[PDB]
Formats: sequence, C-alpha cells, structure tokens
Amino acid sequence: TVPDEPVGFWVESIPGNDHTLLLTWSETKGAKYYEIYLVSDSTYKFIASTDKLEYYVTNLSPNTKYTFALIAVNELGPSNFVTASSTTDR
Repeated sequence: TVPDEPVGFWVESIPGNDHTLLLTWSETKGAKYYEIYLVSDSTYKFIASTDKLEYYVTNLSPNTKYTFALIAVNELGPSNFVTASSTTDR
C-alpha cells in the first residue's frame, strides 16, 4: 500500500538563527522518502525530498510565519499531506 501519513510533523526554531527552520517528523510505515512543500499564496511549492526524518529549510526571511506540507512516498504512491507551521521571529 501507499505509506501512512506522517505524524509528529513539527517545525522548530534553531537557536539564535532567524533564517532557518528545522522540520522533523516521525518514521512512517511504508515510506521510501518524504517530500516537503512550502505553503505560499495558498499553493504548494516544492522545497525538497529526503529519506531522512528531518530537514533544514534555509534562506528564510526573519519575522515570518512559514507553513509547510509533508508527504511520505513509495513506489505505489504518496500518503495524504500533513502541515505544520512556525515562525522565524527574532
């Protein structure tokens, strides 16, 4: 089957850094990789694909609320999307 939807998707600050966010999520049944999107103007814009359980999104603007969407993917297809948000507030 396609993978489960990831859970525990969190967007975390990096201490003293207002240009980066650390995304993390749980290990997901069936997942061969994960794909991350930025939710921008109520559309999804590709950011990265990874086989890890975390990803640093860099070159962000300070004082901005960012929302991301995450899927898990295998050969059969993707899971549903899950979202999470945080800010780069100084």
